Amino acid sequence: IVGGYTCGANTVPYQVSLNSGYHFCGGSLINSQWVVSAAHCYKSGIQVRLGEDNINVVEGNEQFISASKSIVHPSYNSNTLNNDIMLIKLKSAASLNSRVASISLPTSCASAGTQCLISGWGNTKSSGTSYPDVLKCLKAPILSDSSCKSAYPGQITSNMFCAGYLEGGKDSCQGDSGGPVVCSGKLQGIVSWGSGCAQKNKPGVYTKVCNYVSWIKQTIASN
Ligand SMILES: N=C(N)c1ccc(/C=N/O[C@H]2CCCCO2)cc1
Ligand SMILES: [Ca+2]
Repeated sequence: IVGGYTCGANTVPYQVSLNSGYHFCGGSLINSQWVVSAAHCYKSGIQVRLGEDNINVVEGNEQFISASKSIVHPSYNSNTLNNDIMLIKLKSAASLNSRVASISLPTSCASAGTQCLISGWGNTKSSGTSYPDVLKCLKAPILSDSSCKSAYPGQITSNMFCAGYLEGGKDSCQGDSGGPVVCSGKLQGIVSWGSGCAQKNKPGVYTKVCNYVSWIKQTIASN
């Protein structure tokens, strides 16, 4: 997260870190045994880390649970990033409390102008590279589909939305991938892609979660 703020320990209780020896992606806990992330975060040997603030220090509220299976969206295209969504099942159910909690799925799509909270442990610099240890947060508005398409001609599908600031300076970044965009207590987006980070006229692009609720529910129901 570039141009954001320190969230505060366990203030984003649905935020997970995906770990394969090191943090490599975010995710969102949607019930005691399932996490939603980006398909471009797919790899084998994922351990899900819940209740994290400083990802480099055991602070007392962590739950580390290995994934039993991952399901990449049936229509994910890694070239265009269309359908950039993946479900991860935990080997055992997380113990849910105030600091480790699920986030609700949307019942309808959010509109341009809706203010959302974007979070993660990704790069904090728009030019260089600096990775934070503690969770970073950014409040950002959903942008109009027209401005999104104008920013990225030929690249925005109906399964994507832009959020952020066309002036630049405030954005998600590398390492935030797969993490949440939460608007009025609903998971509306997943950190997906962008041209660099926090660049002028290049806002963040996010997977449009409301399009996938049917798939998420039915997948969970049978797995
Ligand atoms: N500007 C953004 N909001 C932005 C930019 C980039 C990303 C993530 N990229 O993932 C890279 C790094 C490694 C995995 C695949 O390739 C997210 C948001
Ligand atoms: Ca920790």
